[PDB]
Amino acid sequence: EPLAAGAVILRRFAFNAAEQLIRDINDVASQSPFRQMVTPGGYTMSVAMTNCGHLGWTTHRQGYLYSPIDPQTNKPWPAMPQSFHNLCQRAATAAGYPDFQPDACLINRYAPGAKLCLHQDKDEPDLRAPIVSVSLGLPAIFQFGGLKRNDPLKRLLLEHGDVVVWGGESRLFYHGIQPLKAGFHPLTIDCRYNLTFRQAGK
DNA sequence: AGGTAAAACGT
DNA sequence: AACGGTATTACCT
Ligand SMILES: O=C(O)CCC(=O)C(=O)O
Ligand SMILES: [Mn+2]
Repeated sequence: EPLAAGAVILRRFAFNAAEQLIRDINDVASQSPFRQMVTPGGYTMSVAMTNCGHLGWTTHRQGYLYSPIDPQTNKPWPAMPQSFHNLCQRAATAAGYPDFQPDACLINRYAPGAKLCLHQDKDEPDLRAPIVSVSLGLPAIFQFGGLKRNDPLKRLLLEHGDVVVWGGESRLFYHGIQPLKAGFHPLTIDCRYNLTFRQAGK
């Protein structure tokens, strides 16, 4: 059974690339550090975030926004690493989205207890483009639902190297991550990373 | 008129 | 602890 219409999980797809990906996460973060963003309502997110590529996802007083500038450094987000771009292209192709051209990569870091409550990815103007989501390090339970928040959820464990792609009919589906269980991973030690690639501009 | 925050407490 | 209320509103543009 496939994940959903237009959605697939490619288990361990990024396993072989993982060590290089993690080195490049560290390189990106050395320029635009991980930070826990504050919601418009004033709550600090448990996930720590940074971005690379032309556009980075951020919170603002006024809402959510894709911006070419890191508001913490006041400099452009770091360029998207070639390792990221290549892995993304290969995964998108395997998932049936060969033409995907991301201009944005959000890097999520989960410490024990960190979560991402059910939400839609909808700040992108071109919804024809899929989301490509790469898991690294400790395992997490990914929720994948429907167009409505109360639509029944699938819960899938995402392990190191797993890639999830959604788009088309499932592009706007609600999804999230349940509070991260503590553990050990030889490459990330005590955390999970996720890379989410999007076409956020035009 | 439409977009939209909640990507965030009680049972 | 899985499910669902809340935005059933108050602001922007
Ligand atoms: O960490 C994940 O697997 C999901 C991340 C996510 O939903 C997002 O970046 O919008
Ligand atoms: Mn998301």
